Amino acid sequence: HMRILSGMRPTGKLHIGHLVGALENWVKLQEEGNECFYFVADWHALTTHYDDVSKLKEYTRDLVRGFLACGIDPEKSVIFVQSGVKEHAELALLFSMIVSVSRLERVPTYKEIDLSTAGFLIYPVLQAADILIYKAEGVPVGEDQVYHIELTREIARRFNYLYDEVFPEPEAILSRVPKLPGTDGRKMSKSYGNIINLEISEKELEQTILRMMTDPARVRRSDPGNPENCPVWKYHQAFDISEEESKWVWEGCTTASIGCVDCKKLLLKNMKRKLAPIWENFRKIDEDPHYVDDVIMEGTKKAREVAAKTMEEVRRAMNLMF
Amino acid sequence: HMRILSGMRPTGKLHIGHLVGALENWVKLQEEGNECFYFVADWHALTTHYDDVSKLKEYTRDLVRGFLACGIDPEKSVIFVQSGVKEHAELALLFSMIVSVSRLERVPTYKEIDLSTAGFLIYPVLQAADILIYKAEGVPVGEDQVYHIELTREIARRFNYLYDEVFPEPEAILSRVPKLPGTDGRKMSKSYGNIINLEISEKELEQTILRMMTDPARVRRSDPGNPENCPVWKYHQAFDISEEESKWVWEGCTTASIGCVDCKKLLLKNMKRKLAPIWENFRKIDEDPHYVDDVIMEGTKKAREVAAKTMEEVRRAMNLMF
Ligand SMILES: N[C@@H](Cc1c[nH]c2ccccc12)C(=O)O
Ligand SMILES: N[C@@H](Cc1c[nH]c2ccccc12)C(=O)O
Ligand code: SF4
Ligand code: SF4
Repeated sequence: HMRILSGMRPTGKLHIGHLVGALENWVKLQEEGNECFYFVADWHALTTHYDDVSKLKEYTRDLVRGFLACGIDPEKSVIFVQSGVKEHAELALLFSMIVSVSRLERVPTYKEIDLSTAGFLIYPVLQAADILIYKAEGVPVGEDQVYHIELTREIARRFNYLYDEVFPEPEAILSRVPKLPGTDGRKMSKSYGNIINLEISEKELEQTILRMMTDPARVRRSDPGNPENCPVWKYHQAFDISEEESKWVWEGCTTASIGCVDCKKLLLKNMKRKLAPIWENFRKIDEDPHYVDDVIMEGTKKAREVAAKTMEEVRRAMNLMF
Repeated sequence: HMRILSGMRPTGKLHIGHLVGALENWVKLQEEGNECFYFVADWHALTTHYDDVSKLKEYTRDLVRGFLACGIDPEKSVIFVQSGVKEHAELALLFSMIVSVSRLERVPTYKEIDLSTAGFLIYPVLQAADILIYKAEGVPVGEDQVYHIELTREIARRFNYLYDEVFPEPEAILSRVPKLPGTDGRKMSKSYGNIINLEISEKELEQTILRMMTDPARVRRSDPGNPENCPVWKYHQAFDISEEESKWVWEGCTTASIGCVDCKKLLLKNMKRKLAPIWENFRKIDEDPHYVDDVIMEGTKKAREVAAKTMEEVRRAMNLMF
């Protein structure tokens, strides 16, 4: 029974990849009954997108609207916006005084990802503030983000040592969910036009699935394919294909006894099954205008009072006046 | 008629050097009737002294007590503590997103002054926040600190350009006051035991002045000296030696017709003249316990409301939700 913390940067409309990776895990942690703190990391959006803020406020709200459509329940999780919890800035600043420049340079997520800014360098320090300010015990993350969890633990340890013992050492909760490719085999990116937004229509989903990439081995209908080399098959898994349906595809495809059209019809049925409730939810949320604003203010108010309680300790430990 | 901003790090009891350099200029700017914002930079104390915070809160208060004893009047200046104005942390963080790592590395005050920390690198960004958050027009500084004013102007310009025009470009107000050496010729440092605290007693001042270094040329009483090579002479200037008294010293010393004892008796009279009111003031302040706490809360409350007004603009310009 745990204190979970996680966040997402508002960079746009949420797609299939945010859902089957991150958000489903978030909802699973929520339903298992842990104390979940989930937020829109709007200040992290600035570390990389300080050149285009024209849609930041708007994307921030949309991200919260999306969390909600996907099952993030504010009656049981704390949902908030990073920029509203001013205490994160203060802790980030305070932690920056105990972390070396070289240590931030070693971060792989750094040198791998304009971005020559002080802000991008201390990104992980801010991320440590986000996690440690709610004294989180678990942080759901994909293998890619593990290095930021290790630093946070170091920060916690160096802090507890130099001052007083205030912070638990948080641990990563790794996703088993495999990364989903784009609708055309390659990685998901907006520039490749291979993305599927959660808020797509049935006609547009129907058309995106039908022109989707299949195993290039199947030049003709009579040519058998190999689902391991097929994006459609990868999508079948993300959308809860039954043991029966998967034997049908596998034996169908490999024996060249089903056509990809039929195979995609099955993905459509299953992916529409997962999306229909999310689509309904987007409609229910919009009919109560202010529902999302109310959720944001209430949620951020709650995150704030937890954060403030932690800062009282932090300031007392560092012997600061205020 | 201007908006003046400046601060000092609480590193200890204030001495002669804080008074005749920085504080006298502060009081002069105050008396000329400018809008002065003066504060204890307790977070900057952490950039260098994160290893010894045991006396931080205590030194912070003492620094404010000292500002007051020296004539910083809260009925006309805004006196506050940096850590109490949380908005500084937020602006610092926001400015860090628009300043390069290399630009912070170029800062001479950096590579010239443990200190391998992220916090020490972004020190000037925090200092830009301190200055630009009150939209200051003038910042009193010694030649040494000029480079931090130039960066702040760059930050302001890059911000106004990328977002909306929120900040004036502040300018440095350079001290004419020459640096005062220690009581033994060399630079002032606590490790050389050549410092004179403002809160010294008459007996201790009397004794510190009498054993003070004189021109080594005066081996004997009959040997003339050269006041330009004498620390006592340098102190005479900081303590408002009259044209008459200075002709007496100069002709006395160079003609070997006065003795250093007599010369120091004159420094004593004059330095005691400047210190007696400050000493009385320390007594008047202490008889009203809470006077300093009241001043700190009232002052910081006032700095906060100005700072918050500036942040509303900053957040609106960067299109952040909160
Ligand atoms: N940009 C970060 C956002 C973030 C900040 N703090 C976090 C804590 C946990 C997870 C994510 C975060 C990310 O995508 O990971
Ligand atoms: N350490 C800085 C303190 C400071 C922060 N902001 C400032 C603005 C003006 C003057 C001083 C400051 C200094 O001594 O200069
Ligand atoms: S039958 Fe299905 S798994 Fe096989 S290549 Fe076609 S779309 Fe892909
Ligand atoms: S007479 Fe005065 S100025 Fe000359 S060496 Fe002595 S103390 Fe110094």
